[PDB]
Amino acid sequence: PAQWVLDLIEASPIASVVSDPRLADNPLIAINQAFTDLTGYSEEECVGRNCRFLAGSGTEPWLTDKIRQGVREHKPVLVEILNYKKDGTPFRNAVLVAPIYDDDDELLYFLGSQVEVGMARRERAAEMLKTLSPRQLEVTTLVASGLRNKEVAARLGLSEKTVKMHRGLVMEKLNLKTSADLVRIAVEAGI
Ligand SMILES: Cc1cc2nc3c(=O)[nH]c(=O)nc-3n(C[C@H](O)[C@H](O)[C@H](O)COP(=O)(O)O)c2cc1C
Repeated sequence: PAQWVLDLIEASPIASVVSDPRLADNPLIAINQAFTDLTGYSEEECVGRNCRFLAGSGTEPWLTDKIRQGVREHKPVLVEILNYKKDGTPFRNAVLVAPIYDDDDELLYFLGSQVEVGMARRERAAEMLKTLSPRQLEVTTLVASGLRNKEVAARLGLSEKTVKMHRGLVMEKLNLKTSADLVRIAVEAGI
């Protein structure tokens, strides 16, 4: 588990995981404490496994199916799917799954975040984004969609350092500690 992997998720209070698509079946390579407190699954019993172990009998296949669609298109997707905790108790999981890049902006990975639940988080995220300047929104929209800093820059007619500066600016504006969290807020708002 690279340092950045754990920097990215362990800093988030929301149940979060990271998978590696260059491993067969795109298994998880890390989870944070909140995931364990949500599901009851310890990391030893998650890492190396595809996150489908949260799926069960009532899991609506059409929702599972847009997740796999978002994974293969490399696009963020957010659904409220029926999952099952460790004790077997079913729960409504507002699950985000989004393409994310490592520290070197080289390799693609997948970030998942899970919250037990709705439109309230949506309205919330919308209020947070409303405090950002027009340019910070541009940057936020583009990062959330998966792109690299290099790529976001290319789309705004910017340098990679300027974008970095802007991100740091939104991270402190929104009082966030990890990018995982910013991603989820953008997708929640539809931005
Ligand atoms: C990072 C990540 C997190 C995921 N989290 C969940 C989840 O919390 N709940 C869920 O039902 N599926 C989640 N998925 C997708 C499941 O693995 C999905 O059921 C599986 O990819 C489809 O299995 P199949 O198409 O081989 O039948 C996640 C996928 C990724 C990449």
